[PDB]
Amino acid sequence: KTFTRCGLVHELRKHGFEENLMRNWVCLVEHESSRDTSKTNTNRNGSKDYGLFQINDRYWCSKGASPGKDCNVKCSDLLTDDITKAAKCAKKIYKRHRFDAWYGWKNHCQGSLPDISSC
Repeated sequence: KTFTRCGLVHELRKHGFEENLMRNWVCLVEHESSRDTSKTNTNRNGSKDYGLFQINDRYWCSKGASPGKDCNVKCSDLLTDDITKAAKCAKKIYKRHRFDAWYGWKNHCQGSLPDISSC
């Protein structure tokens, strides 16, 4: 599933993301997955990033059939249209690393942020 900019903002609010941090989250997501819940990316070290928030293989979700890693979730559960599991995990990564955990944010969202006044 691919969200429109405001569709994404709508879902994010629905999952309790801080309203004053919204422009950043939108910037992060648009730069990490283009608001696509099914995007996967394979990195050099052999790890994969899953879904909307491009959550990683090594540290946050398990590729197994059993939930695991720091988010205690199966990576496949982060490729669904429903983002509640991905959202809880993204909030857990943020709570620990702020926005620095995301490459896309780090070097694309330092300057100007998306206009979400229409949402």
